[PDB]
Amino acid sequence: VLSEGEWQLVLHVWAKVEADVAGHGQDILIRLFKSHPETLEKFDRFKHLKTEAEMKASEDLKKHGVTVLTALGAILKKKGHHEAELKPLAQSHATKHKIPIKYLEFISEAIIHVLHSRHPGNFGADAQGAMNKALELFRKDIAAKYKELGY
Ligand code: HEM
Ligand SMILES: O=N[O-]
Repeated sequence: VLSEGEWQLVLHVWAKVEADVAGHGQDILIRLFKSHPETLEKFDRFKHLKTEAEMKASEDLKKHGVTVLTALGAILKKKGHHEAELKPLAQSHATKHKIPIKYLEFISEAIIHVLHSRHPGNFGADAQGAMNKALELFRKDIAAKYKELGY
């Protein structure tokens, strides 16, 4: 359970993302794909990308980056009250896209990394704590739906 103060930190951070959703989302997917090349293989849409330059030049990648972070922002603004929003993402991610829960862990780390990179000296220790808690709750709740379905 996040406190109100912790949810406030999470959403104050999320306000930095919203100032440039496509930039953040692109940087996050690129960090994911380069730190963990197995993840790119899950995207028939993107697996033609070989180099970081190609990824950075992909406008379609930026488009999907907006899709992903739009969904995550909406979830975070629910402050844990997110069953409705989370159900379709569990279903698709478990059963269609076949994304292990481990790879949600990897994207969560990529988020933390990108926030530090883009906001040096402006992503507080408190805020890091709180965002970790928020991302852990997302993964916990997704993972319960995966286990339901045998994945
Ligand atoms: C914060 C975590 C994530 C969020 C919020 C998220 C959100 C979304 C959304 C909204 C879509 C489009 C709707 C849908 O198919 O359900 C999508 C598609 C997809 N996601 Fe994710 N995603 C997350 C993490 C991941 C990860 C880690 C991977 C793979 C390593 C993955 C692989 C995909 C794939 C393959 C599609 C289909 C793309 C296409 O062909 O158009 N997602 N995701
Ligand atoms: O992307 N992991 O830092």
